[PDB]
Amino acid sequence: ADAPFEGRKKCSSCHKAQAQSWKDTAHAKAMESLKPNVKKEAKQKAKLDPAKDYTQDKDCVGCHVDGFGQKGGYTIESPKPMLTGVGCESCHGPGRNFRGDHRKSGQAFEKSGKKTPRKDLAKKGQDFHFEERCSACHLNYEGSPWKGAKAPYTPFTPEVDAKYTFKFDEMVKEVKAMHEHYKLEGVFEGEPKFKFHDEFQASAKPAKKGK
Ligand code: HEM
Ligand code: HEM
Ligand code: HEM
Ligand code: HEM
Repeated sequence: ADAPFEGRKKCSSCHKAQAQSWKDTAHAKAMESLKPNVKKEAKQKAKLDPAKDYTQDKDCVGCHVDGFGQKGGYTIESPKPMLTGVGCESCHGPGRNFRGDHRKSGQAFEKSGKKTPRKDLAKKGQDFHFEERCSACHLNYEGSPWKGAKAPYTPFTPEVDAKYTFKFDEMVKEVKAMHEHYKLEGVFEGEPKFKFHDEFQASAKPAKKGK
């Protein structure tokens, strides 16, 4: 299922709270890391040039940007800021086809209490899982548990430093890495439902910022 990427604009418009927490995460700042003389000591350890400008290097940008190599995604040729850094769609999926339902359903639910099955969103490409997406970026190195690893490889792996051992079940649970979770009224329900969804929502900060 391949809908085109559009970038963070509308997601952040309707989901300000999340986009507000997100803009502080490392993912949000991903392209910064590629600039010269930035994150120099970690670059040297991975044998990368701390003074080189990697921001247009095709062996790097694919993982610090939204949907590189995909319909509607980031291109080096013509950078689009709404698609730079790993944004909403890098985890939630290209949303050209599913945000449409986020609007309609929101209104249906507000007007008459109606709810929509996640199945419709998953059919239109929304991601409720999200491990394969993270893996393409984090476990793209020979010897990792992810099949289909091919150059360009993630230069930061356990061999460089143990902090880089990626464990989805632990890492999806770090709001400083993903983003803070806020309370849903539950306009969407049912399968495919994320395995930690009820847990995240059980402890979410109260909603805020309109709809
Ligand atoms: C291309 C040669 C390239 C560069 C340059 C680059 C740099 C870079 C930096 C400076 C970091 C931060 C490291 C730190 O410890 O602070 C970083 C982090 C990650 N990268 Fe990267 N990166 C380049 C290329 C790639 C490619 C091709 C991928 C995906 C296959 C990729 C992925 C990642 C991931 C994942 C991280 C996070 C590591 C972690 O904290 O677990 N990078 N990159
Ligand atoms: C981009 C700025 C972005 C938006 C917008 C966004 C929104 C969003 C919402 C509304 C939820 C549900 C409610 C909540 O606050 O928990 C949600 C949930 C998850 N997100 Fe997200 N999200 C954006 C970006 C990202 C990125 C880049 C990642 C991955 C690093 C990510 C991950 C997650 C995860 C995991 C959840 C939980 C899913 C669930 O409980 O069903 N989001 N996001
Ligand atoms: C999928 C839900 C997913 C998870 C989980 C995840 C986690 C994660 C962590 C914990 C970090 C470290 C953050 C920190 O130290 O503060 C991290 C860092 C990067 N990630 Fe990631 N990540 C997930 C998904 C993805 C995807 C799909 C990509 C590639 C488009 C990606 C890339 C990166 C990069 C790059 C970093 C480093 C940021 C920087 O300092 O440059 N992640 N991720
Ligand atoms: C942009 C492509 C975009 C993303 C990404 C996104 C994500 C998202 C998630 C993860 C949820 C939660 C679904 C679940 O319960 O598993 C969610 C929910 C709602 N969204 Fe959204 N959303 C994106 C875009 C938009 C846009 C542009 C709007 C507004 C026109 C919008 C609206 C909503 C509404 C309403 C919900 C339901 C809230 C509730 O409390 O149940 N989204 N979105």
